[PDB]
Amino acid sequence: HMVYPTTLHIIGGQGGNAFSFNGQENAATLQKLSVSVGGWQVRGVQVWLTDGRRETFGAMDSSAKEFEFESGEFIKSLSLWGNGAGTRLGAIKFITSRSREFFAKMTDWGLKTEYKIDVGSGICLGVQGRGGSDIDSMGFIFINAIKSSVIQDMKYPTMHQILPNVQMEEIKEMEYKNDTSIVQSYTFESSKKIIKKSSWSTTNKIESTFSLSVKAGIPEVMEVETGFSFTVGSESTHAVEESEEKTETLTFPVTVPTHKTVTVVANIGRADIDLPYTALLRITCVNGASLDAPLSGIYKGLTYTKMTAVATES
Amino acid sequence: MVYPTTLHIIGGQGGNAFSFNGQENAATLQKLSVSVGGWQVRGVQVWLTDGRRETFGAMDSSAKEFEFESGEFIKSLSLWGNGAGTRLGAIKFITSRSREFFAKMTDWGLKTEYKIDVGSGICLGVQGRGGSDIDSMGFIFINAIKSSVIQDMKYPTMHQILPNVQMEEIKEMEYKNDTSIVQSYTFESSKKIIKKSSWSTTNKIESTFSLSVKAGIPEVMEVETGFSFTVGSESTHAVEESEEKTETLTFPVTVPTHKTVTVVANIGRADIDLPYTALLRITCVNGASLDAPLSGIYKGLTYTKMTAVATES
Ligand SMILES: [Cl-]
Ligand SMILES: [Cl-]
Ligand SMILES: [Cl-]
Ligand SMILES: [Cl-]
Repeated sequence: HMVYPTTLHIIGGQGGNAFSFNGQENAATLQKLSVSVGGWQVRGVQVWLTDGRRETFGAMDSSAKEFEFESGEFIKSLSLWGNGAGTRLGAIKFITSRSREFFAKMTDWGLKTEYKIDVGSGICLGVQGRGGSDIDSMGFIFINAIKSSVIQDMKYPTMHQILPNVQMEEIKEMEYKNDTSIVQSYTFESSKKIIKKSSWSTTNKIESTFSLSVKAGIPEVMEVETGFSFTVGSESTHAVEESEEKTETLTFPVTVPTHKTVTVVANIGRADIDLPYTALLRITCVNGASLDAPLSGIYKGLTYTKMTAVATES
Repeated sequence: MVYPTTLHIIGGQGGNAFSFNGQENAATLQKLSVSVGGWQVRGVQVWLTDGRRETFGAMDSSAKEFEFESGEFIKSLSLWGNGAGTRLGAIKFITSRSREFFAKMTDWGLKTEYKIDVGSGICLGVQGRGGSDIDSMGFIFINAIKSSVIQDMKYPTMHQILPNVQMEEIKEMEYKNDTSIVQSYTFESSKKIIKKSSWSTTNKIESTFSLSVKAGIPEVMEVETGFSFTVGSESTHAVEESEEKTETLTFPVTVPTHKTVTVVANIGRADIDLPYTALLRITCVNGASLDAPLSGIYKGLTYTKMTAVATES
């Protein structure tokens, strides 16, 4: 018993030359459809995907009726009609997740048997069928009902060759003046609110179409003896665009020699991070089949080091 | 013994005591204006983030002011006596964004600069003594902060208002059985949903502190009467949070001979708008703490699980 990540039910005749306009390999999906109608057939379709690809099948006159999907709008239901003879595609009807309707039909011959299509998830990867002068046959490729959409195998392939730009900023300054002849001891304390940020760029509307999560560690900064290095922290699950608020702290004892002053300044390092990334988008269906698409882009991040301090005697 | 605030008052012995402090509601210093004479600080006017405003001593045309930006705190502060040590003589501070404010006496020698421990740099107000002039003053600071957590979350009107669950359709399919025996099919559906939670805050606590909320979310729950609100499992949240997920439905469809069953997948969506009360707790690095009661509105968006109506023709 085999299961599949996509579903395709083609309708019409046996004529024409095979065509396939599929955004499967990069998770590109149907953005816009334009349909031209003849007397006894669908004459042509123009189809746009979310990655910019645009293709025409059959032929397009100016009876052309269009529909552009909104971001996050999917297909609730779809019906295809043959032309009655069983030799052409006769009509296309769909209704979206937002109740918007699109209907393109034969002008001359009336419609006959209506095939109601299982749309799976309603997320369409494009179309497949046969065409020449007309659309002999066509179906819509759908991803079956989705269980999860996770970006994983996260890599920062240039991180190992780049140094962090860490800018220091002062947080607090305090002075202790010992004008006695007994050593003194105080406790210094300081805190700072910080907001860390992580963004993975996405394309082809995958952020609005799929509920994305990212299983990965994020770029952090490590202070070593020589300077600063990039590492990647513990793996966890993230939104594609995320921020984390936190309070950093620092405390230590300060010993103040007899007849001396010590001045303490607390600082933190802040790094804007801009790095290319590679990962894979795995879409896993309810049925257990899956779809992988390689991803490439830019990680933008904001991070901080731990707080430090300089104590100087005067 | 340890305290959640630190206060060091500089100046003379004279005048009447004042304390102008946002501790009880975690309101902080928004703005300060200071008037100076020849041998003293003449007056201060202070505004907190909850709209309170008060003046001590006397204000005149000499006055110079400083208004804090959101998220700006104090990095360093010095105060000087007047060098007779009868009055406050000067105030100086530098912020977390390196803006400076200095106001002093016009004559006279400033003598010993007292460099002040500003704790966390988050100022709750001022305290000192004043008559005609500012005899003495200090700034009240929260000591260094370890955490800032909103807890004991309650929704008091929750049991008294009924959810408004609007239903949406997700998927329709038709199963026609033109055969002489019963047929069985699998129907599957999925939908991306965005859940949202939002606890209102005031007095800039959201930009001064890094807030987290330890609490359950209002959710919708099913009974025979229909739908009521309930509070979910407890976890840690940001004040303003969204959670993306994919809801799914799978069930078998049985179609009698020469019958059609039409299956519509739906989901229920509820906007929530409820009053809340809670406690802001600020815990210091030193182990002390500061509690402030909170009130506001919780806004939310939640979803029921997916369901399906199967209708026999
Ligand atoms: Cl299909
Ligand atoms: Cl100290
Ligand atoms: Cl007095
Ligand atoms: Cl914030």
